[PDB]
Amino acid sequence: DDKDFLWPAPNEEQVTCLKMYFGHSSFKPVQWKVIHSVLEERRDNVAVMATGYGKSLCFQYPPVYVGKIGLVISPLISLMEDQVLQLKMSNIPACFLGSAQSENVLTDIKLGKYRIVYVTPEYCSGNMGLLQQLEADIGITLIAVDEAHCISEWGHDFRDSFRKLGSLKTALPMVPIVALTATASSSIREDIVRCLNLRNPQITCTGFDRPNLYLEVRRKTGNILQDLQPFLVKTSSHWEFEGPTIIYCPSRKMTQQVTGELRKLNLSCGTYHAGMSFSTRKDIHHRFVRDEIQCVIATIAFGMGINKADIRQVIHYGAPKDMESYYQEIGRAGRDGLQSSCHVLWAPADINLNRHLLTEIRNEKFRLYKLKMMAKMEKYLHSSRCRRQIILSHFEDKQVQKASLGIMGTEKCCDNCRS
Ligand SMILES: Cc1ncnc(C(=O)N2CCC3(CC2)OC[C@H](C)c2c3c(=O)n3nc(C4=CCOCC4)nc3n2CC(=O)Nc2ccc(C(F)(F)F)cc2Cl)c1O
Ligand SMILES: [Cl-]
Ligand SMILES: [Zn+2]
Repeated sequence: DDKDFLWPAPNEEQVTCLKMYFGHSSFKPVQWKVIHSVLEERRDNVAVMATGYGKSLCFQYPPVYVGKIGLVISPLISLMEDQVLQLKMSNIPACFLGSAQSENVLTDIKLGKYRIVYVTPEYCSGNMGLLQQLEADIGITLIAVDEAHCISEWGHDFRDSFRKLGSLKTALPMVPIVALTATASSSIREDIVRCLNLRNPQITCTGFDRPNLYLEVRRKTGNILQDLQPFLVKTSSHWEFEGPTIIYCPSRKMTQQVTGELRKLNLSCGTYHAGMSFSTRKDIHHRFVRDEIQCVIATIAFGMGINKADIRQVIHYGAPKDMESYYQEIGRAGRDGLQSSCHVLWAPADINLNRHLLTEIRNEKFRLYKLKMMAKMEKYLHSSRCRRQIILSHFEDKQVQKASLGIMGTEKCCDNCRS
């Protein structure tokens, strides 16, 4: 089941509701990440989706399941009308609220007859008083701002109508905003977060094929120089990686061991883990961005807010924590769009394939969740099937796989496609 790899597990009624109103059996990890964070954590989201495949469920499902109201702010008039119609046909009361439509629907919206109200930024700008009445009388499950990049003066498609959506978090400080956009740009994501006044927002990014990322899994010997010598070059009587490199290790001890071996080659490298100070980490982080140090030997702590476009190589030195961590970490490779490589150097020895520490966990559902993820992680590494297929099938909507067939079964896809 998909639900075996979701935390927390969707309850029977959440599944029932999904089948009845949307006609789906399962939530994809990103959808569930966004939906659960809206429902339980009431948490602001920036959800980047290259396309609209699986997009609508993220903002439509929560108000429908709680039976309250969801606001969808968008300038894409015709697509809002199409979704308003598909909702109506699914027995989900929905309307396009605008100045012309007001006389017809506004009383029914104030009375709580609608699950999902689509508005323009222009109309929402003029009616902050209304939304507060809906929050007071009904309770707003979420505000979805689509084409959220239009709030950025620095993007390709600016709209003055998005300026005033900065007020939403003043009018409705307890209501979560789900910002949606097709751009993976780090600076546009920064602009969206600032302009919409989002508070510690959840960042997801899906719909992308990432053809420039190559996937390989090889057995590690354990010996650190033998394992990593294939990744090094000899130039100017010294040693270095091909380009900017992150080596992710399962423990704080391994980051010290791996660095200590690369130190013996005078390789431009630096360590990052929890135990180090924030000044030395901000040095390591700033030296990486300015290309002063070529490698960062990292625990899971190094990752969020790197925003470095030209990471050429990610090495998992040891089996990843799980497919979730693995996905987040390799996704940091090749954000410039240029050819990068993602190699896992794994052994069954590795603590992240060691089932004993899950036989410790006395909380049954959480133990049995952790076992399934450790099992899913082993099944990926043990696989002789296409690695790109496994990761897209797990995390991405089934559309993304159709587009990525080109790269798949070719030299540049993965070790298993090279046959
Ligand atoms: C401030 C801040 N706060 C919180 N967290 C982070 C953070 O550290 N991260 C969040 C975002 C992040 C990377 C990690 O994690 C989710 C997925 C992961 C993801 C991410 C990402 O930053 N980007 N950027 C692209 C671009 C697409 C095309 O143009 C260039 C750029 N795509 C993604 N993807 C999808 C992907 O990479 N999906 C895939 C698709 C195929 C494969 C394949 F290799 F299996 F084929 C692997 C992955 Cl991960 C952060 O920085
Ligand atoms: Cl129904
Ligand atoms: Zn492949």
